[PDB]
Amino acid sequence: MDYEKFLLFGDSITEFAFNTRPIEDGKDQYALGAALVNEYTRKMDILQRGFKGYTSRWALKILPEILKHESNIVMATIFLGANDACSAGPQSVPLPEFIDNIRQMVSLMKSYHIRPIIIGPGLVDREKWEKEKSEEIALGYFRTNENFAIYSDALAKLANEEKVPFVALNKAFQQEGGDAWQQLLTDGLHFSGKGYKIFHDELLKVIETFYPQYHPKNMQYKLKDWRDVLDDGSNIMS
Amino acid sequence: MDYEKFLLFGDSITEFAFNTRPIEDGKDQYALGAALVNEYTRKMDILQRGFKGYTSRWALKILPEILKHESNIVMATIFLGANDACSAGPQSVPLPEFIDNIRQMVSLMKSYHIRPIIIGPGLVDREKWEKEKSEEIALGYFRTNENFAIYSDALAKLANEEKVPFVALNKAFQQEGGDAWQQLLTDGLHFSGKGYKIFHDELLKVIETFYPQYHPKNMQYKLKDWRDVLDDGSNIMSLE
Repeated sequence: MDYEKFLLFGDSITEFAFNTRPIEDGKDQYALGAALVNEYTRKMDILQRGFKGYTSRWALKILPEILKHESNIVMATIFLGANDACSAGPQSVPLPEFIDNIRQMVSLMKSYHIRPIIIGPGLVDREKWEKEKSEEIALGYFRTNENFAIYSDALAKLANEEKVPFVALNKAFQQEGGDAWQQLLTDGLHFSGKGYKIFHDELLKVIETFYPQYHPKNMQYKLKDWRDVLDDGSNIMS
Repeated sequence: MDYEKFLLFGDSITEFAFNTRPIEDGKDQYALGAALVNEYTRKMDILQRGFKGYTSRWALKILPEILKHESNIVMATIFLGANDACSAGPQSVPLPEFIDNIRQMVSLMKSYHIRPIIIGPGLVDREKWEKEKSEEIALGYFRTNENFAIYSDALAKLANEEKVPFVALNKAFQQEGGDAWQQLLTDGLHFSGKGYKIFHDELLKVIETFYPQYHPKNMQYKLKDWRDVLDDGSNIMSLE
């Protein structure tokens, strides 16, 4: 009964990934983490390591601690940049350091034989975000789609160089055209259920392409189907 | 970065606990597992070990194999009975063995210093269930609220003897669901989002009462809040 682990590593978008009630409307929404645990049930444990407001610099400090303690991680997402790409302020991390920080994470994961997946920033509803975060905007701490695209492009390049999959959420979020993308966000930065569903489906696509043995449809469903269990339970594990 | 683990051990109702889309309407529902991971984020890992169709006898075989591996489990639910209480057939486990099996699980958990929580069966919408499971019903394999109640009562007794909390879902489903209780189930046995929400709230209540240090409100949220992190990150792990 040792399960392989799938690590989700990142910021608030990873920390918030299991909440079906992101708004106080009572109503339930799709949650990436919930879907992952469900589809990987009796297949792989989902290990959530998301830290709201964190950057690639701070995340780099914590990653070795995670990898030292946890056993049998076989695959992991890295999703940072929604904070790093802020134009100024304490969460800003310049592009060369950002890329090097992510590269170090990929290298460290590879050193544990962990299969990395890089996730790029999604879109920002700037009109909405800047209303709610007016105090930050007054200080000049902008989150723009232009800068998020710069960071996404650099992550695509890094992913290619390190030969790992990249999930381009900024493009995926644009899939229906028009103004449809605005529904993929709750507060203009964090993801709604609809946003998490696109994230999930694109994530699973790169898993099938790069790491098919760890796609839910190819993994062994652990232990006997109940209909096949002997009365005494002697065959459950073999 | 050592996280403690909260183990969820049981049958299909544990296996299915993270699915927000249990039915083909495409409409998301509350999921017990999702709420647990969310509220315990940066506090405790949720370790899911549910096995569809399993009984207390078969689960007793699995349990020592789980506990010998997994490090740092501090608390665990045990939720079996929805299959064991079947009136006949391959899933039926008689009450004396059922109680002894659950007792053995509790005593093994305690030897690992794991805090057990016993969950009782919820309601069965027999009218609906038997329409789907006609072939099983024809073999005489009934799941009845009367028999579920006998198993629930026996679990309450065992829980009291072993000084562990008991969650009486059958009663909680009646009190919260009222005349609408059937909507707490999907196929008449498995739980809907509404059923899982009752399960959740009752579970957290007994955790606060019996095991307060492991209720989310009392647990340390790990690592500095981002607003309190120094530029270089030197204080991220300071309070750990």
